[PDB]
Amino acid sequence: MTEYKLVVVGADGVGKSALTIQLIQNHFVDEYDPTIEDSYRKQVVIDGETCLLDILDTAGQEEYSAMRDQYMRTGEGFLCVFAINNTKSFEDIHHYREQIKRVKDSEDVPMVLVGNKSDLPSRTVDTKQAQDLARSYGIPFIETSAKTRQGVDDAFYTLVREIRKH
Ligand SMILES: Nc1nc2c(ncn2[C@@H]2O[C@H](COP(=O)(O)OP(=O)(O)O)[C@@H](O)[C@H]2O)c(=O)[nH]1
Ligand SMILES: [Mg+2]
Repeated sequence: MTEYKLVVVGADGVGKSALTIQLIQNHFVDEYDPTIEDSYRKQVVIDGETCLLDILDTAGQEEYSAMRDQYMRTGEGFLCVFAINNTKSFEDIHHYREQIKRVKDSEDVPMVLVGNKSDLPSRTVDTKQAQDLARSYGIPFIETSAKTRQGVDDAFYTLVREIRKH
């Protein structure tokens, strides 16, 4: 049975754990320790292939743990998440994408740009800033809400599709 090794990256606070917990447990968690970094496993059928996702929900960025360095080096695809009401999280995407590029000595790494918290009012990052950035990197952009679950499956399934394509 095929396994897809996925890494969820992005600023503290943007919804990486909430998105992961939606996928795994189908509920929205309001507070999940922002310091917990761990891996989760989910068996799913995507385009008629029963597969296993092995997902690292990252937490303590730049404080090097041997589990993160390994998923960094061995991860096959990356969800790069910012929050649409957090300008700074969106500006930070560059740094994450740069860390991914450096570790893979490649600009062709399976990646999806995720704009989360779509359910929130008066976003500060316009859809157009997100589309232009994903167009520049050559990757899909998917808007999500961990709260309502909109886009959550589509983000992870599209990443799996990007791994296949690569
Ligand atoms: N309204 C709303 N809140 C969210 C969403 N995703 C996460 N959150 C909230 O934002 C906070 C940060 O989420 P969390 O998953 O801890 O962020 P992480 O540091 O990126 O793991 C938590 O209070 C979550 O309830 C979302 O899609 N919509
Ligand atoms: Mg977290």
